[PDB]
Amino acid sequence: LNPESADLRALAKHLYDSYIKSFPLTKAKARAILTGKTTDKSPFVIYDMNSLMMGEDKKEVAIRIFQGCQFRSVEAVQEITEYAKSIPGFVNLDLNDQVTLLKYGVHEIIYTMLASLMNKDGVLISEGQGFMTREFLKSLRKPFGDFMEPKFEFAVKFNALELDDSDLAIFIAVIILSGDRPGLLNVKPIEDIQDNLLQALELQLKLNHPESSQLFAKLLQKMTDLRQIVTEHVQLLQVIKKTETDMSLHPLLQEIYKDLY
Ligand SMILES: CCc1ccc(CCOc2ccc(C[C@H]3SC(=O)NC3=O)cc2)nc1
Repeated sequence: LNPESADLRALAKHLYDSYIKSFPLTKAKARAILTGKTTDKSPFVIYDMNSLMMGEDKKEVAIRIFQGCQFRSVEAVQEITEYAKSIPGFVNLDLNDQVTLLKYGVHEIIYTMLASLMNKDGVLISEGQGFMTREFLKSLRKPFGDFMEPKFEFAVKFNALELDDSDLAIFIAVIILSGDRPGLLNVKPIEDIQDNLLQALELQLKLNHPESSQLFAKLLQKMTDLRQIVTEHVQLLQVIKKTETDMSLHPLLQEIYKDLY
């Protein structure tokens, strides 16, 4: 019997709803696919070149896989942007700040949600219809061989927190509404929204994970891991671009990466 708690539950429900609406492949579906539940179908597994050419029925392989990742990332940016607009207060912010928050927030969100599609052995692709093994991704030619490893390392750790979609919905909102982003014009309105989101997240985790002591704090500490993945990725990208002068980068990703840090 607390009305402030009641408003925070209302916010949590709203965010979960928009999340399900914005992201076509949820963690719940991903885990059904990965663990072999009967609600969803088995993926075709790509573990080598033959299986890759087989899978394509249902050029340069490293470059093909890399650009696949890129294209998937641009559609993820599109999904995250539609989600962000559902976050109460976001579209009422200064437009330049909306842009800044998306610019710095989207990649940290991509890697958070990518974890949902991963286990220690590989990653779901093509909306869960495929599974590409971690060893196969590791085996790719020099510059490409290690692009995915840091993401797998983060994911195994992150997934040990056993978050569900209802938790992740609030956490990603919290990520987007970060007042510490470089070049923000009006920090106060953003921190006010984030404070509300943090209250909602704390209550969600206490209610959804009553036996998981300090899960809120542990989750927030993962923001440090996300930030480091993004930094590493950015530097790997600059190596790739200099060594592979014939590989195209999508303009949207290019604009996001422009003087990030
Ligand atoms: C169908 C082919 C295919 C094969 C591997 C993956 C794994 C996806 O892993 C990802 C890795 C990084 C990113 C985002 C990164 S990669 C890039 O070029 N730009 C980004 O922002 C997004 C996804 N997806 C699709």
